[PDB]
Amino acid sequence: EKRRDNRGRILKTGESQRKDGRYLYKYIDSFGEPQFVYSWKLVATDRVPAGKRDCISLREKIAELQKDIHD
Repeated sequence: EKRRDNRGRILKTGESQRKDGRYLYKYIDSFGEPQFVYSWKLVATDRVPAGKRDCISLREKIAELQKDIHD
């Protein structure tokens, strides 16, 4: 079991890349409802396509959302 993106980075379970390149992950907030996040960056060192504004990487978004909206 070793899935990779259209480039070559191994993404973990839950993450997903669309044909457009934007990544997609899912997490649960302190409300118990399912919530999905989007990002043109998998890690903080990635770079968004020319013309696209900066975005929070999933690893950074997941850490901040789960560590903040879940103590």
